[PDB]
Amino acid sequence: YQEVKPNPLQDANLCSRVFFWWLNPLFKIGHKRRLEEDDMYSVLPEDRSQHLGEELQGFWDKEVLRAENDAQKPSLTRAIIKCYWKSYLVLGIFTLIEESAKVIQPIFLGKIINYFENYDPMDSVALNTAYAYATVLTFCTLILAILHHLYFYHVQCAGMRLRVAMCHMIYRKALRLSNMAMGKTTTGQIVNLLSNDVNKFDQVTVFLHFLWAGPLQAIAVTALLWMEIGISCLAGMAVLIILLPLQSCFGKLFSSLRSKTATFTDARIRTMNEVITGIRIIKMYAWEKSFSNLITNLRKKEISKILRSSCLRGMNLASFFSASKIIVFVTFTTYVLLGSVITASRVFVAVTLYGAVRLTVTLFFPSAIERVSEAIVSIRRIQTFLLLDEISQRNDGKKMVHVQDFTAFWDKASETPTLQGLSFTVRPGELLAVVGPVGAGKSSLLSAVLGELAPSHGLVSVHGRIAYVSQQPWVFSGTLRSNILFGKKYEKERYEKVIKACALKKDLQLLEDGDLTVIGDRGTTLSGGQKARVNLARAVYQDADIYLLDDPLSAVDAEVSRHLFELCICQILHEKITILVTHQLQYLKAASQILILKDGKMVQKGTYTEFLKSGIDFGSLLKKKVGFQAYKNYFRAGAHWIVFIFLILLNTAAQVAYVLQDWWLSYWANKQSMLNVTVNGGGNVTEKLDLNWYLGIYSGLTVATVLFGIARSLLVFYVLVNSSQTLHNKMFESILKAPVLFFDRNPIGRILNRFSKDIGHLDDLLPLTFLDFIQTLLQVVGVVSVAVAVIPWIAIPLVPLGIIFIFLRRYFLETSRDVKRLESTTRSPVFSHLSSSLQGLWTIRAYKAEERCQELFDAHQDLHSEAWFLFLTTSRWFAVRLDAICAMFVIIVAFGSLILAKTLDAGQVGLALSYALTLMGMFQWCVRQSAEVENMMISVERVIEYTDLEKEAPWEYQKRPPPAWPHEGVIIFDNVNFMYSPGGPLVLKHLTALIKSQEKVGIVGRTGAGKSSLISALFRLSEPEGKIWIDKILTTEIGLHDLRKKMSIIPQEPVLFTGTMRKNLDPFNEHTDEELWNALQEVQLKETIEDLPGKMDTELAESGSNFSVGQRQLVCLARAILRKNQILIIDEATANVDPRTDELIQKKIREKFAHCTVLTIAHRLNTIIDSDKIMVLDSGRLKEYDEPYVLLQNKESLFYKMVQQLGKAEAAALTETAKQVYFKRNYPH
Ligand SMILES: CC1=C(CC(=O)O)c2cc(F)ccc2/C1=C\c1ccc([S@@](C)=O)cc1
Repeated sequence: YQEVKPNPLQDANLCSRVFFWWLNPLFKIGHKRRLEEDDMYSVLPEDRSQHLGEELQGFWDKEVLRAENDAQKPSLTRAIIKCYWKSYLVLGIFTLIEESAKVIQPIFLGKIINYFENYDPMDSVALNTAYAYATVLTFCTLILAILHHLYFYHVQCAGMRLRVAMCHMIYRKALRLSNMAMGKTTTGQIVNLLSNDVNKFDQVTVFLHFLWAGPLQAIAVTALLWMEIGISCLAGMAVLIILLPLQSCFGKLFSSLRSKTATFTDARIRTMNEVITGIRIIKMYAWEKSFSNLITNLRKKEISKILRSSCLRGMNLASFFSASKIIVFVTFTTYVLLGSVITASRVFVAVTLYGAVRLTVTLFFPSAIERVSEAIVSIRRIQTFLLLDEISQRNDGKKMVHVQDFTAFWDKASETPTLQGLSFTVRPGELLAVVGPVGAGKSSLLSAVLGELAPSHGLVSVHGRIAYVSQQPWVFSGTLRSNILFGKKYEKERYEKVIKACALKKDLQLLEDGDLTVIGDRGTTLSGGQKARVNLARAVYQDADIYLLDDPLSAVDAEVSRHLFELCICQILHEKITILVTHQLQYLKAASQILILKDGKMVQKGTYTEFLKSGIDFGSLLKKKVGFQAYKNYFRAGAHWIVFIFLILLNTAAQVAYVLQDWWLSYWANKQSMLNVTVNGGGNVTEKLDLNWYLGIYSGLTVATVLFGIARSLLVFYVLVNSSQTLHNKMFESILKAPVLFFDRNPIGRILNRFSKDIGHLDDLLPLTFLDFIQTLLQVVGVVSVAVAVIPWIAIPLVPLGIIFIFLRRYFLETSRDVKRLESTTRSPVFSHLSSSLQGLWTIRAYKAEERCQELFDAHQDLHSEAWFLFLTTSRWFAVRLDAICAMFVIIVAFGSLILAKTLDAGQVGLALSYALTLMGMFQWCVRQSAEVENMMISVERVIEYTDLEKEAPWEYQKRPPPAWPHEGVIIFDNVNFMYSPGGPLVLKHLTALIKSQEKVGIVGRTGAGKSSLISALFRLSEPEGKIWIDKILTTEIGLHDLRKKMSIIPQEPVLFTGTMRKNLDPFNEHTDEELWNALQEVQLKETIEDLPGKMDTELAESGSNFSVGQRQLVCLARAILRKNQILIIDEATANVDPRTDELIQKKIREKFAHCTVLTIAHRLNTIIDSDKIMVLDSGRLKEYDEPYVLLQNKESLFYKMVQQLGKAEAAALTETAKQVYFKRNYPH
């Protein structure tokens, strides 16, 4: 724990805490360089982990008394409520002064609105009394703008505290476990409910306080608007009592979808895994045509079901913007029809109020109804999880282990105990050998000695420290030295002695950094034997009194195991209590005592000498930023630019019809009080405005908004869902015809991440974010336009703010990237701290180390908590500097309009002031959407980068051979060379061979000599060098499928694909069922398939797991027989094959392929000596090419040495059958 740079919040006043002035050095540092983990600030030292964990644990433990004294029901929510209710109302007085300054504001606006109607003479007194009204209006909006971010931050800070308090108490509980219950459950859920049950706490507390502040406004504004003109206020409210349950009937219908189409988007990704894991095998089968139709058919229902909710979800965003002119149209058409007058002093006072009461329950109060059950469903689960059960508390100087009549049960449901009357006593210096069959109860006996097994009968006594090693090598994250120490002090001499006695010198010499290299989970880098070795070394390093070994020597070979035994067990622990368990009887001669277990009963206990005189046999008992190019490419991939121009025109004439909609309200108000009032003084006229002319125009103009909203929110979605439909087809038909070399570079994990993650982000998340930005940007351009097209004196003092705003954005959006990247880096150093501890906790509590289990977890919690405050206080710095340019524009539009009194007639005064009052609140939401768009735009690169992959050659080229090809198969190799990569190491070096008609020529060589490369060049897997001539026709002039369909191959690893056997044997349905049945009877697999009810349509599992390797080899042989090709190739098909089915396959290929040219490559020499000629390949070069018998006469040959290497009798039988077939072929008479 280093004294890093603390937070300056403690040395700051209230002004710098509100304005976030203490973030200047951090921004200055992040602007000039890159921020790292060593540049973060510390959290408040008041409650890091312990003051938040123990305070919550105390109340929960005290609640147990109030639950046991009555014994009715346990409650966990009560402990949470009685803990934070002490300070919850101190923050509830801030929601009463701030949320109430939005109702008095229209009251003050109306007092200035109705002032210009009496300024005929000089009335400075009336201006003197209005100066206060024009000052309170601009003074009230200051608190409403600069006193909201602090409250938001103070509310958001309460969530992370509860999250940390819940995450701290969930780990200390899993140290008093109930293993039988742990065995009943699965460890895949305890670590799982840690990334989803803590994120909801940071959101519910934000809108939870609006519950009692919501309906209050719906009464206050209701009364203030009923005190208006009259009872005509009910028609406008009648709409927003049915508009609320109207959007809830759409969600229920949407819930039927987006859950039904998951049987088409989760069925192709899994199938792609089967076809992409073996492209090396599927490429040379000419089966891409039979498999492309499967994915094409599946890609015929996803988009068709997506565009049945793409409209239902797009019509919802077109109503939220159009509902601002329906509540205003109805309330006036029922007020003008009753008979009254129209003045500008009773219009904007209610129009502005028509939004504050609207955006309170429509968007601000669904969350306090929907985000409550999600934050209460986890509480009724965590409580039950933490209240499962607990364990029973348990604890002459002579160190000894005494066991007398021990009898215990693993589970109470078992009728037969695993241990039946075990009685044995060991002493310091004796070696107790534990041997027995698999499952006799040795490991359970060691666990009982450790005390992990609950004793039902008998008593055990242990005196001293116990060092136990499990059968499965357990290891935690850390270096080798830290793993061996396990909290102990580092002693150079002792460490060297343990390393020498346990033989880690070769392992440290082979590894680069020695014992200082960090090891991940499970120790994947080191082999299991090395893990067992380092575990034994750590166990013996503890210098304990009792040692229990659970098979630590079986994970290595004989020599090293004897080494470790004779140098550690016989020498180091010759004075300690050792109870070792081994299955090898070679180490029982050095053991002082041998105890045998069988079915839980103690057979015999004694030394190795007593077992010898008894005549008992041990063997018998053991046998059973984004550039414009990407945007242009995404815009041009949807359709022609004409639809984009039409959409721009539609948007222009859907935005121009929104500002002009209120122009009629001003034209009607500036005509009623113009000359129609002069009836008593100023004139005498009884005429009035024509009701059948203004109302009709208003109705014809207000219908030009809903009709221009459905045809404006149903084209962008279609374009964006059609572009993704054509960008995927040009990315899938160019990944199956790729070279094999490309697949060997990228792994399977990095090649499957471009078809599941960034394949659906451009369908739902991209359009919903892109449409919400283009409809918000046109909404802010109409607010500055109405303030300049009225008073042409505001455009001059407007360029400094515009210049400041552009420089402020690219001063903040160049540093928040590092803050968000560092948080995600140290986001989860928890999951790999418990997943590797809950699987091997059987020894974490047998060392009395519970003290060093919480301090390590708290260290990883602080590292993550010190990175969340930095991100939470960062967003509150740009939002306090963006509200300072919006709280200045309102003052310069009021004071500049008040000085021009004798220029207007309150019309422009009302218009320009009713539009610049709602700017604060909508100018900050547009910036977050643009940032999200810019952040989600770097994701779409791989879908467009994989669209220009090179190809080798078309499947067919030209001038297919006449229907007489192929023939007997005279193969002529004329200086052919093969290379897996262009310019890489050459594999074949001038191979020249002549294969005659109907001859059996086989390939033999060591591993890596080039056996597979020969068949790879023969099947034209890669373009080879030279001239390879088959059937007197060059293979380069013939297409790939025309060559691959006329040749059959039996690979080394028989890979079978899922589906029916009909498609596996004949995917093109070119053969009849009778031929398939005849082939299956000839391969002798007809009886093994008749027992299944789906003989012709068995649903075969992945990779042929339902059948053995021999059955798969027979299936491939039947496939090659059904192919009826004149060229057969076998490469290591009989290496892992039992001798019976091996000789069966040999007889089958000798009977059916007698007139066919076969290429037999096998590792066993018994399946090659019966061939006509053999090819011994060495380092890619051929050495001898002749019959097997004439080669054996030369003792200096290589194949003779390989034959003699298998033994004397084997080589004798081999040369005997070789001479036999030689005399049979070359001398028939
Ligand atoms: C600050 C704020 C938040 C916090 C958040 O982002 O979670 C928010 C959350 C929502 F679900 C919806 C809206 C808002 C919002 C301000 C705001 C709301 C509406 C408008 S109107 C123009 O649609 C303008 C601004």
